[PDB]
Amino acid sequence: SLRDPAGIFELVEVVGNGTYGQVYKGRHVKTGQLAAIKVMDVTEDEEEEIKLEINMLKKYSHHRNIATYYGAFIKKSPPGHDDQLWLVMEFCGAGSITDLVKNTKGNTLKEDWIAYISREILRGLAHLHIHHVIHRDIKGQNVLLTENAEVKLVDFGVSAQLDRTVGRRNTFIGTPYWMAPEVIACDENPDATYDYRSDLWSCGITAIEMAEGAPPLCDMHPMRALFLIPRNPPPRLKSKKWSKKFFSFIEGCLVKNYMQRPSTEQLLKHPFIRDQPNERQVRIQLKDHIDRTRK
Amino acid sequence: IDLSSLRDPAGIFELVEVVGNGTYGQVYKGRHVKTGQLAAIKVMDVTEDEEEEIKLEINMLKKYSHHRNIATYYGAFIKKSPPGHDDQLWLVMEFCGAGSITDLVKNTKGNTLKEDWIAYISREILRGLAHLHIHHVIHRDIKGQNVLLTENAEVKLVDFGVSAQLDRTVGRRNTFIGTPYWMAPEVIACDENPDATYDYRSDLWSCGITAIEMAEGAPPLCDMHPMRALFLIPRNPPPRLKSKKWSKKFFSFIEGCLVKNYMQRPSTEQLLKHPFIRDQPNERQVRIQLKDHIDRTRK
Ligand SMILES: Nc1ncnc2c1ncn2[C@@H]1O[C@H](COP(=O)(O)OP(=O)(O)NP(=O)(O)O)[C@@H](O)[C@H]1O
Ligand SMILES: [Mg+2]
Ligand SMILES: [Mg+2]
Ligand SMILES: [Mg+2]
Repeated sequence: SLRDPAGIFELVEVVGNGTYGQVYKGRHVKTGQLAAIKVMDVTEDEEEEIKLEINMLKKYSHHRNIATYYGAFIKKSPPGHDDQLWLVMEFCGAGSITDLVKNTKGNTLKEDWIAYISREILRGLAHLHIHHVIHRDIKGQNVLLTENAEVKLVDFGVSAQLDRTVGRRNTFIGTPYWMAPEVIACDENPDATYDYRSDLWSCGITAIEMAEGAPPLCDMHPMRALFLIPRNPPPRLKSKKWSKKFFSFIEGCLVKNYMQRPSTEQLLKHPFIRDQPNERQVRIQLKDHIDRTRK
Repeated sequence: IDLSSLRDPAGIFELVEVVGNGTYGQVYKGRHVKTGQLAAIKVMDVTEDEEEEIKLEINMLKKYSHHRNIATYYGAFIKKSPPGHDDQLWLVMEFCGAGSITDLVKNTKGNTLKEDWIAYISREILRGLAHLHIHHVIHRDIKGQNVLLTENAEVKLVDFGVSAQLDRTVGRRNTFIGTPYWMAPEVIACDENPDATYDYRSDLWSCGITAIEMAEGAPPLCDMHPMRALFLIPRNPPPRLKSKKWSKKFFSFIEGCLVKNYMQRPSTEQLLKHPFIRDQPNERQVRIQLKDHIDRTRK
């Protein structure tokens, strides 16, 4: 009951990849409206799981800080080949905040840009949490901007639920640098699970990434980072130039033990997030920066 | 064919069509302009600054010759994009058109291969690994997906430059942890393994997980979230086949590859003398059955 995308959506060009498959800029054939399309090989036995995932993705993406999910499709392939799942969502033209910080001189964003982006993240997270959804994959590549300097979350955890063989697309662990300590199983933490507060740790790491251009432990092998995170104290900003408010917000996101980590609503009331005077001009500064870099 | 340089591929190799998706960039069918020889090309975006790193890694490349069980690695190229724009790294490798062992087992009834097929494929894997190992090179990614077939039923290891592991380090891929299922305990850092060592015997563990994958169509723990499996691999005892139909030789072989402590794991040569691998009476028939199966599949 998932259809071929032919005549409905079509691929335009790659915008990025990693993990598994790639993401294209895509187009709704009949209106010319853009979309992002995630394309990845799947077996036909995955189909039942996909319909559950897409259903969840659509239901929870109707908030201004989440990229809205449009639909999923399966482009059947000739005998022998695997069919391609196409996952179709809102196109975010300005790209990821990881890209942003990369294309910015100094690999560092102004403090008030960081406060604005982090609030937008928290609001998106707030929406998901109240609906009992853990994002579980927060990081710079999963935070996107529109042409109009709007901020949107993408790729919140759906699945795995189904007591099935996990499909290839879900068998890859991914970059670990944004993962909370409690999420990484060890002797004392054998069943290590997500908690909504797991996303808040990730938002703190994303904030450091905006400040320094890379997450903590970036000079280490990913596997070794996996080992260190549950053992290390909370990461810290390296420069002292930042405001007392910024330091305190980082401290809040990065509370080692998640039991005393603040909730999403609490961080939204944190002075660094809550009190933002130059908002309007931030937007404009962001808007203008985006244009400069496209060109 | 040059394995120490890094030229633009213009007028040398050209892309003709996307053939599939490897780890993690796209794999094209390509041909060498001047000979018309087919090749698989793995393509990856890289930043200007990554290109100095790439140079260092090419210097670290170890040299080894062709071998009938290794898809030949032809070398690397950087295709330049206009300034500002990210370039592409091209990794060129011998083309094999008959799919992977994973394709092979997934396209059977019951997702399972005959024991004499597994013995045959496993030996070919081990032979390729011996050649690598004797030249001081670790493959690092032994698994069904990375074991390919030709139209002639030749078994060959994927080699997009295993000495340098470029297809796993460039364009941020170095930040990824991939799939854990075929990993040896020693590559997984855990409370008892602060620094995850890769050893040549790591491949032998993975060859053992691959024989299980041939026998059951999937690696152990395939039902777990990869994070949960990552934790379990260093802690569980050696995995084993589910069914009991299998011969004692086959059970013994799996046991031989899957020693938890790599220091106590056999070497490639030792494992090539395992009776499961060493004694293959129906060898020629097997290769026939294989050649045939391949053909009917193209049809
Ligand atoms: N809706 C979108 N609009 C514009 N760009 C996008 C969109 N979704 C993803 N991208 C970009 O495409 C590139 C590939 O993203 P993706 O395949 O999701 O990998 P990832 O985010 O780095 N890891 P993961 O989400 O855990 O699989 C990233 O740079 C994304 O920011
Ligand atoms: Mg939305
Ligand atoms: Mg993304
Ligand atoms: Mg993503």
